[PDB]
Amino acid sequence: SPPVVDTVHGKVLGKFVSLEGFAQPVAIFLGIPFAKPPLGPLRFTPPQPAEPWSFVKNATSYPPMCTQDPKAGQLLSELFTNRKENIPLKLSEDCLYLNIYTPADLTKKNRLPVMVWIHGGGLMVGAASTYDGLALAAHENVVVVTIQYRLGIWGFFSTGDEHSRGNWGHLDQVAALRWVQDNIASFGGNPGSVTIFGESAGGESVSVLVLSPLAKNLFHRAISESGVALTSVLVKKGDVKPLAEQIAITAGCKTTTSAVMVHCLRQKTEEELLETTLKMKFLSLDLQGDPRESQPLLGTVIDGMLLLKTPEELQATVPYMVGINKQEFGWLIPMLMSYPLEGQLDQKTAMSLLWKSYPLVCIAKELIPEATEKYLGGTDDTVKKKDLFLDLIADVMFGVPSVIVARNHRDAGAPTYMYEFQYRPSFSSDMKPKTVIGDHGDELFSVFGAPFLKEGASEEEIRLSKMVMKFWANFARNGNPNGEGLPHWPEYNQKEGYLQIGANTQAAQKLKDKEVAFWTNLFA
Amino acid sequence: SPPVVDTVHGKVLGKFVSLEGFAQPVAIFLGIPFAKPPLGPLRFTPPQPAEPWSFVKNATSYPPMCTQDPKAGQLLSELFTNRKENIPLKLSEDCLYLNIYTPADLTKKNRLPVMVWIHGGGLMVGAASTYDGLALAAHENVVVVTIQYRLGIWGFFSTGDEHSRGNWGHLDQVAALRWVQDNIASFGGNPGSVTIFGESAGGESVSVLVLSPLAKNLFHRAISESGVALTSVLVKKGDVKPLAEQIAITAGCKTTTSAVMVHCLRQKTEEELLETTLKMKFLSLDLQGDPRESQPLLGTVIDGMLLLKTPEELQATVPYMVGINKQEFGWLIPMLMSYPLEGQLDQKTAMSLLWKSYPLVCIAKELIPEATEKYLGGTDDTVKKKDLFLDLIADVMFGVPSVIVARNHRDAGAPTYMYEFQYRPSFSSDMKPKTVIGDHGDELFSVFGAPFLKEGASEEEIRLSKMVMKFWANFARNGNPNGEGLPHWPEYNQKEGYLQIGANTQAAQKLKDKEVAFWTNLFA
Amino acid sequence: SPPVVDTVHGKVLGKFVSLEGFAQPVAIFLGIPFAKPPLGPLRFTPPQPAEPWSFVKNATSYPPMCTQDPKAGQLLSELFTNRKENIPLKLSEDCLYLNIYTPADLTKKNRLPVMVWIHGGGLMVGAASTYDGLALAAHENVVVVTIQYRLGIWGFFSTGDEHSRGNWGHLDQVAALRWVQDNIASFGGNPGSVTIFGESAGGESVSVLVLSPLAKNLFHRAISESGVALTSVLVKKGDVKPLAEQIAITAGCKTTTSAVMVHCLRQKTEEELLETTLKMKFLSLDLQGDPRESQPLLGTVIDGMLLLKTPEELQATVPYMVGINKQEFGWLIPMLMSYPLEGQLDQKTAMSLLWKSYPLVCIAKELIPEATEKYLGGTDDTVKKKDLFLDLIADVMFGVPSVIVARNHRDAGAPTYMYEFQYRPSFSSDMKPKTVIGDHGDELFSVFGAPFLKEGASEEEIRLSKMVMKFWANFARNGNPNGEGLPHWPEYNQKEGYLQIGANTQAAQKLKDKEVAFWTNLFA
Ligand SMILES: *[C@@H]1O[C@H](CO)[C@@H](O)[C@H](O)[C@H]1NC(C)=O
Ligand SMILES: *[C@@H]1O[C@H](CO)[C@@H](O)[C@H](O)[C@H]1NC(C)=O
Ligand SMILES: *[C@@H]1O[C@H](CO)[C@@H](O)[C@H](O)[C@H]1NC(C)=O
Repeated sequence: SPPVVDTVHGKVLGKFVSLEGFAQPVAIFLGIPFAKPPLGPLRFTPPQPAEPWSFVKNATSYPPMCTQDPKAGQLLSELFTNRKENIPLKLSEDCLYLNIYTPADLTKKNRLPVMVWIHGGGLMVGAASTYDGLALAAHENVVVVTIQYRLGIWGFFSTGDEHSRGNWGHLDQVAALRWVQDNIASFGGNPGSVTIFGESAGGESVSVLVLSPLAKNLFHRAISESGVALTSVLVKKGDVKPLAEQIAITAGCKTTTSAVMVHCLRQKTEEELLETTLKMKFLSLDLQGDPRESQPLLGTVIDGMLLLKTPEELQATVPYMVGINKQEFGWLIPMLMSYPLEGQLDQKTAMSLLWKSYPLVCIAKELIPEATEKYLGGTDDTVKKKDLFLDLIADVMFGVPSVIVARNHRDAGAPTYMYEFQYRPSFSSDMKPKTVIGDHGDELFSVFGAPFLKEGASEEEIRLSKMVMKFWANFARNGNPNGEGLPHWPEYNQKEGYLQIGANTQAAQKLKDKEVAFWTNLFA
Repeated sequence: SPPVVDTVHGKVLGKFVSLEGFAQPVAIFLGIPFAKPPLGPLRFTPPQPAEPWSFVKNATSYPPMCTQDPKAGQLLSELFTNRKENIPLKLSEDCLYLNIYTPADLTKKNRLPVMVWIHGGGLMVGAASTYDGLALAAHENVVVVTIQYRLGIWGFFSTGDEHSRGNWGHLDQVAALRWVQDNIASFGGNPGSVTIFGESAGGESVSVLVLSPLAKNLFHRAISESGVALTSVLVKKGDVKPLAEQIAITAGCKTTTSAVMVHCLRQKTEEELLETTLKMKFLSLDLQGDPRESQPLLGTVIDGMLLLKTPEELQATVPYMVGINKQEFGWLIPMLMSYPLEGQLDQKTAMSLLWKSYPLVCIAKELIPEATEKYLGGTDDTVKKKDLFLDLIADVMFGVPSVIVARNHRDAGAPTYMYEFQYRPSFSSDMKPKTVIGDHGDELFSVFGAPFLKEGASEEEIRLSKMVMKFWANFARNGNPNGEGLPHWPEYNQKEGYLQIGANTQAAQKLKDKEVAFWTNLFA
Repeated sequence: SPPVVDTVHGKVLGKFVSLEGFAQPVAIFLGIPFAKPPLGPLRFTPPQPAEPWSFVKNATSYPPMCTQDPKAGQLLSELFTNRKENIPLKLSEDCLYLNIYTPADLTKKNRLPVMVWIHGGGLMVGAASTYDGLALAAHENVVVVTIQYRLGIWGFFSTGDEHSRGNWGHLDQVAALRWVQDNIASFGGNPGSVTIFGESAGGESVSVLVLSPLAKNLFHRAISESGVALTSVLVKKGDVKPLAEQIAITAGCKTTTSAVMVHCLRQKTEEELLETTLKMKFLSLDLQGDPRESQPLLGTVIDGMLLLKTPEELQATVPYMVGINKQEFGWLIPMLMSYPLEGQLDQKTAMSLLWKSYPLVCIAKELIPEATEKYLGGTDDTVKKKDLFLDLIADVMFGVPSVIVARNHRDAGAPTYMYEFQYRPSFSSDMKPKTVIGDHGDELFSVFGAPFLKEGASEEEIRLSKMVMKFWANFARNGNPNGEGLPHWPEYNQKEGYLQIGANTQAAQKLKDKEVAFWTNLFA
């Protein structure tokens, strides 16, 4: 008979699922609410606690994903899911749910390390249910929790003042971690041992939670995969009013005051707000006009409740793993953003492209020829220059900020680890050219045990996933990924040792060292 | 000058009305609020206390009745009113009011027994103001309180979970009883002595209040006239989600989650919700398709706040009077539901009709020929078979559940009385054929003293009302209807004595005994 | 390969279907348009010709039925369909289509008699596709055409003046007959030989077409089954303004002038107009208030284009067959109208019921006791009195008007035939009691060959259908139903011979003779 667990708010019923090679089934619970649905007047306000229920709640069907572009959403889900078949999800504003995969013995009080996954998707798209926790939970004996949080307008609308501070989706992430603290023990999890992990906007979310006083003591280790808060495209600093005014005008609202914009947006239906989103054309490199106006998405702001100062100002202490992939801009991102690419580049085109990429990389027009010349100037081949140009964007968006974050964290005295992931999963899209290796998202298939759920993995890819899961879980359990029978992974100290993970797994030193000196010198 | 009374929330002004034969006038107060109007976000939530007022509130005009089909509402009001002329009422969502008839001396502190009336109308229609308390109050010296409660979608919409538990109209009934506890003393009533009474959906409401921990100690005696909670068409058990989804779809709302349905219904106007009600065609026997889909009304659910388990589960202690009429299905009900009836019935037609009557009687198709044969098999006359067929439905809906309720109540040690009312009031509709005697609703004219308010009563009908009022009020005052100069009414003990009331009033024994054995044996 | 026919407006493709016992298949064409869809500004205006099409139109799926109550519509369709399974239809304003069943040899120029069927349903509900023409077409070798026409508000909204004259659904019937004149030859039909036939509102439609100068020469014989125009509930005389004002108010329109009501109704969506229909509660005997206000449906008016004077005024010449069934009010009609019926009746209840039946029978209150006493006064049995009461309504609505129409038609010199149909089809509803014989609609199963399409007919019922089809078709072909091997059917001359059809088929004389003398004497 199926597993039934008592939680503070009432009982929940899930399901037992087996995995070849494990004699104990995993108990799976889908669509557990962790907050009141943020509808009606709750739109653009902090999450409220869920109301209790009097009878058993069924937690056996996937929850809706937060409102978002359903085509971009479905497409990102197919690209990143570790399951055999993608699970088609419904859209809704009622999306504050989490899913739990627990291999514990639910009769006997276990206290397994808890890993709370935060999905990516630029804070605009994405879903928890894309990520099946079964393989990680069963192989490594940890409770996997996948969470959702408000996206896009619903998640990040900000007037830059007290009428709509912003960061609703981050406060959701915080409320899901409070829920874990209060309830995970009934699922066989140790609330005394919670690791947050996430990729891309999810990695940026981990990073913001590492910086935020609201999240202090709701987790004990942190992992950012390909995304941190510092200097990110996902962080909006200075005056955010002009974006709020455009969103309100696009929705047909007056812009007379902040409170007027918020109240009027609060009267719109889900559909009207989705139509507004559609008209703003987020997540597309805008090729027309002055690149300084282009507005690629909504994001984190400095709201004064979750974040008090800019990441850079705070910079000036849990174990923290910060990693990046070898080709962060190799394919997936330029292809989701409609980057204009022949697959070759002369220097002048490269400059115009970089200038157009201003909202992604923020390089002043005066500095464009220098920057371009630095990355492209060593070679003749316009095919290579194209590669070197993709390298440049990757380093600015991901490689440099991640290494700057890791160094500041190390210097503040906390345990720090870094990796650079370099592997071509056999689960890549068929449209992805062979030469792309360690694209954005490539490490998800290892971390989530896709070789144990999907067909066709090579022997090497199977062993790669076992090793990455074991490092991840050893880090969840001990704040140090090392253990018997694994390559040594050095702590990121003054030597800046890091692990190269993938096709040939080995320790190395000084990740992005010369890049960080170059960009830092350039911007200051 | 008119009577003015102080209540917790402020002063109220009513009116003195005289009745031929009493030298003291009765003070009447119409349209006293007992809760905040349940509008806007208060829709589908528990009643809130009324806000206080600073100056005298006028309580001299009838309140609106709860939103409902205005034609079915007006028609039921004319059929059941004990007044000379029916009072045309306005519809509104703002309908949480009660009316008070007090014969007390408002200068001198009286403490009269209080009888709180709960109207019927299938939880879909009905109004307090239909029932004029003047004659009962004056003849028997009791404070009569008629209350309203939310009806239909407004009153009973349930998603089967915490987002819209349901039973809003019952919580209203509870809030009106709290109001009585706190305020009735200023009207000359004893809050230490409150009897609830009601007919049909009103009798079912009394019964639910008898079972509910929320109503404990808000009343001291109970009367159910023709309706109890156990096995009722008015009680919806198991999964109530499919009905909620139909109502939401009919209203043009998405059904993605419970909270989504509730929020969207909360945005509809009163008119849109009335149009939805109209499109669902409640209170009409659906003659097309599979009778197991037919959905005749909304109703009580097991919501976990008012009711914790099914009546049957609880079954497994105030004085309680449970009664039924001789022909519960003789006319009024089949005529309000458009029952298809020639006034004669062969056995095969009877079976098809019973199968179509599934939402009223819930008899499985395999058991239909047995059940039909049991009631119709002793006779040739298809006119009689038609009578016997009406008997069968009455016994299933009213006679058996009432006797099962009374027996369980007796066995739990509480004082229990039963009656079977058999009289043809001269206030029956002109369209009601002569041979119908003790139809559903026939006892209301006695209980409410219609011979003292309307013209044309026979001497016997006049004496019948005096006697019934006196039994009712003796029961309100003592928890035992007996007194000097009345026929003896035996307590319902192991002998199952009950009173036959009407054309020849006398004690008898074993009401519906062989029927209860038959149906119980049949269903188990 | 399937049959393809050229019509004035373009080619149409249908399908071959076989019937056991005929070696030639019948060609069936479903959903042929005969007018422009009456949408947008075409609402409440005369039908316009269909626009031509350039490529083959597929005529192999049932068309939508006109907008109407979908539950009452579906229920009437199941009750009256001659097919094995009822075909669920879509609702739409775009409903001006006809269906054709032709047994002709489409290569070889045939010219078969054409029978154009007009469905009933009180001018409020009904559909062409309910009636499968296959069996009649194949057995009798005629082209069967089933037509649709606008219903309810769409079909009959009238301001009583030139801004919305009314009778839109009748003008539709006329336009379908023009289409037949112009196109039927391509389907193997003789446009020189078109018989109109219809039942109930369909029989009333035939009758109106017999009276109308707009329909002169568009048909050559006529059959009315259970419904004529004279004195009908379906004919609205005098001032029709008050009904138009109620419909406009119910729809939320101002009533300042006729043109204002029409323009505002023309802005409403299909759904809003269906909601208005639902709120007026048509086709239900209204049991409350003064029966002279009750408004049971929309109908034919004297619009000045289709009808110039009242039927009675015109009364003061194609072969015409006028028939009625033995128990026109026995079951189906009182059961669709929620007639309040115990199945027995004392005289005073009978009077109140008759007075309530005013919109059906129009008997002044002063004349009620006389009328009632005339039909019920010969007997004691309240079961019989109930039968005799049903007889009275039937005679007033159907038997007397039909015989008055037939006599006037005879006296004007045209060939006239009458029948009274008395049979209990085995295809009756299971809820229909055994004793009802020749109910309203019972003859449709014979006329449409239901014993050849549905299971279970007795040998007698099979022979009854063959005989009725053959009389109907002999009448279509010759204007005289007689032929070799059939019972003799006398022409309705001064002797008033008519055919009793059913359980024992024989000539008789003087149908409803004493009834016509009684009611005529009563009303004048
Ligand atoms: C829970 O809901 C699922 C739908 O996903 C259903 O199949 C199942 O019967 C439900 N379980 C219980 C115990 O009601
Ligand atoms: C109370 O209102 C009624 C309307 O029902 C009115 O006739 C009366 O004047 C009012 N009484 C006072 C004291 O204002
Ligand atoms: C006509 O439409 C029907 C749908 O009812 C379809 O099955 C058929 O293929 C169509 N015929 C042609 C010739 O396109």
